[PDB]
Amino acid sequence: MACTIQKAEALDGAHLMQILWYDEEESLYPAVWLRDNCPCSDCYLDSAKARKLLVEALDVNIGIKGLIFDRKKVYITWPDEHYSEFQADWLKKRCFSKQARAKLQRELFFPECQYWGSELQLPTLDFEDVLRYDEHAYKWLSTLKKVGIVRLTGASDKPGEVSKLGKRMGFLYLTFYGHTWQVQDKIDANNVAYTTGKLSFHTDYPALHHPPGVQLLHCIKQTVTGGDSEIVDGFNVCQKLKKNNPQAFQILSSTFVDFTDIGVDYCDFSVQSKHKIIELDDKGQVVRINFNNATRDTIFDVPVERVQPFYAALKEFVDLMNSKESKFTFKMNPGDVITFDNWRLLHGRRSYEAGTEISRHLEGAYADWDVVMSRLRILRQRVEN
Amino acid sequence: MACTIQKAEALDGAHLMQILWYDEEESLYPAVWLRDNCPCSDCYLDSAKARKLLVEALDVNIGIKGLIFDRKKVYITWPDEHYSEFQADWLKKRCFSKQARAKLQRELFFPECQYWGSELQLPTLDFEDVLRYDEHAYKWLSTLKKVGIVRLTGASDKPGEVSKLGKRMGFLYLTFYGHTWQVQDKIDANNVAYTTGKLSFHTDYPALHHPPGVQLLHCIKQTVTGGDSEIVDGFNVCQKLKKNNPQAFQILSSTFVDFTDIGVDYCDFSVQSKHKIIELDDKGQVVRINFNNATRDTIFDVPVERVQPFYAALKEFVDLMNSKESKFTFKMNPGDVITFDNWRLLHGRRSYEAGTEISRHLEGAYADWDVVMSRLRILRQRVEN
Ligand SMILES: CN(CCC(=O)O)[N+](C)(C)C
Ligand SMILES: CN(CCC(=O)O)[N+](C)(C)C
Ligand SMILES: O=C(O)CNC(=O)C(=O)O
Ligand SMILES: O=C(O)CNC(=O)C(=O)O
Ligand SMILES: NCCCCCCN
Ligand SMILES: NCCCCCCN
Ligand SMILES: [Zn+2]
Ligand SMILES: [Zn+2]
Ligand SMILES: [Zn+2]
Ligand SMILES: [Zn+2]
Repeated sequence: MACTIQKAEALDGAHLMQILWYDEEESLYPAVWLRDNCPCSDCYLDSAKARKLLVEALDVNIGIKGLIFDRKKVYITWPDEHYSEFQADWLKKRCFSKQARAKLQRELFFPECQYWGSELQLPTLDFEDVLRYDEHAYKWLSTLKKVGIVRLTGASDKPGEVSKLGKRMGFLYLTFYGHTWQVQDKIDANNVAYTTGKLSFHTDYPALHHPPGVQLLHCIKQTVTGGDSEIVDGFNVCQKLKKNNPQAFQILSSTFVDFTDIGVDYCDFSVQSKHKIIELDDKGQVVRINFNNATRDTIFDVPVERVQPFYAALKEFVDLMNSKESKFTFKMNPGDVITFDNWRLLHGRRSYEAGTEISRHLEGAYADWDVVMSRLRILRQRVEN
Repeated sequence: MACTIQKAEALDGAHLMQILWYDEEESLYPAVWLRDNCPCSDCYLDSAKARKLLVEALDVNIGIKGLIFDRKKVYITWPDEHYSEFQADWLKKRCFSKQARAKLQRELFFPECQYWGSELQLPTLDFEDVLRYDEHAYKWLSTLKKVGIVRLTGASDKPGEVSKLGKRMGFLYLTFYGHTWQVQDKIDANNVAYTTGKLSFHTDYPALHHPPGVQLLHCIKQTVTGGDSEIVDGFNVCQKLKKNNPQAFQILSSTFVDFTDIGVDYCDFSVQSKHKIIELDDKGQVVRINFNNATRDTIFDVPVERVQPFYAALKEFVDLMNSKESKFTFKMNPGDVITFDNWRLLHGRRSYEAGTEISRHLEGAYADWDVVMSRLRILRQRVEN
């Protein structure tokens, strides 16, 4: 009854097609949108699933010249004698009602998040299962998206595991630190990450205008002298900050902060960016947190009077991150991999002791969220079919 | 006189340091910013050029406890007995006056653009010179940034040339179409690019939330039956659109359009994005154009009443691109490479004739603007020194 056509007709100077479905619901489709989306082989390249029709070919004032229908299809003639057929279910799916558009957006983008604090139960899967089974890899990425982190257990204690995950997704995101990189204490460290020092809460690579969406971190070797991990849900923290300190929230979401990274690794580099620490979409929703205190530049491009208040805002934000209600602490063991949303979570590390041998070794890599969502969409189709 | 200190003192409850320079100009530096940016080995990791100091260590209400100076340095004691030294020239550079901040921003980001229409003189350099000489590679990237395109002549007529350029920059941007990709007519084409059809003006890869910043395109083989290239300066076009049709400008800069790409190439993929076609920064300046008509989805997530007006806006925008005043047409020959800003220009191709042999073959690749600007900054330092 819902995807079956009871009536189709041209309305409103023939600029609109209305469909009455057999459940009695009605849908409206602009004539211009129908012509733009003709699936015939002139207008649409089936092998690419792409529009061939040019904007230049489109009469924005077009109306339907003729229409007939049956229960599964509408058949339209256009004023220039072009002919189009549309399938009922295709049409139903692309209905312009708020409810139908939102439903489809949820299927495309998996928007649901579960916010968390110190009460987090760390979602956990087996590494080899994830590589072997689509049901597991599907659980992995959907949970990555929804919760922001998934731990995988049972990997080897050897380099190369994050690469296997990268291929399972599709491919890893290359940066100046390499395809993969080794988190360990290094002489003449080009990055505070490559020391035994404490890392306070940060996101990786705000020095790039497009920071890595997803981070993978694999414990090869762990130390007993420190080195615990800490995470916090940045979206949860920002919500608490907006409520507790609207003014600190307004400063962090409007102030451009300069980030910098100069050195040599995969390549020689001199990198500069500007970001709002709390990044809002056009509807005011937090979509990304951009913050590493190590790489925040000495250069600070704001008027002198805005400086101290910026710092006071940042301090509030960091205190919230550090609160016992927000943060979750755990310690990785050899064979553990964490995969997390590097746009939403902040992460850190406790200091540990330097020594003559390497007491501690992680391998990390990055992936792009579009690459991950692509794999998530394909996996879902496979597991539901 | 300008970088030499005549007087330094603590003011405003010691929350501010003022410097009188020997030219009689004055600079103010917040106490919090000075402490945050202490260069001592406790606070700052010289090998990484990164801040070690945590936000948690910073008293946002700090004032200077004591200060002395000489002509090249200030020496500060803090209330908790921490001690800092700052160099005059370091301080002068990071002055918070609007003029000093803007000057430094120009050095970091190379913001200048030369807008153009059909009168464009296509900037042109030799390929091997660019690979061999920093003076040339510097001219290449600075002109790429400023004008939005540079043509390189004298490459081979063989695959692998865009890779050489990728390494000269640093590295290429991997996508689902590969590290490099071959633009030629293909059976079961996964993309309208891989046919003999006309490509109207578009940017590449709006199906990604972070489209490629820079595109490289190398003519291996060219056809006499068509296949001319066309470019347009999208920033120039948007400026003309805002003026001629403010309403069309407002619709294209505020409406989220869905892009899609589903298929198999480097990997299997199902990619989805949303973008405003004319993307504005927070000050209302156009920073990116996101538009490929082939990959614009059938799904269109707006209320029914906004549909036809969107199409009318888009049509105006495309007509402007196609105007004889805006567009620049040229034809690539074997050995030519074009490198251009894929955020600013739109590009296209005239149709040509199918046949049994391959009459036409380009190799393309992408690079990220941060990778390109990094190389641009390093090159400048080398060529000026
Ligand atoms: C880039 N990075 C994270 C820290 C940073 O943002 O500088 N590595 C761990 C890869 C060094
Ligand atoms: C992705 N691409 C450009 C066209 C597109 O945006 O789909 N290739 C030329 C690489 C096919
Ligand atoms: O060493 C760790 O536990 C975590 N590392 C990082 O967050 C990093 O290298 O940026
Ligand atoms: O074939 C050409 O001349 C230009 N190609 C493209 O713009 C493309 O492949 O997206
Ligand atoms: N079953 C309806 C077929 C209509 C074809 C019309 C061609 N102009
Ligand atoms: N030339 C000035 C040196 C000042 C050192 C002060 C240490 N507290
Ligand atoms: Zn058609
Ligand atoms: Zn990190
Ligand atoms: Zn110090
Ligand atoms: Zn293209």
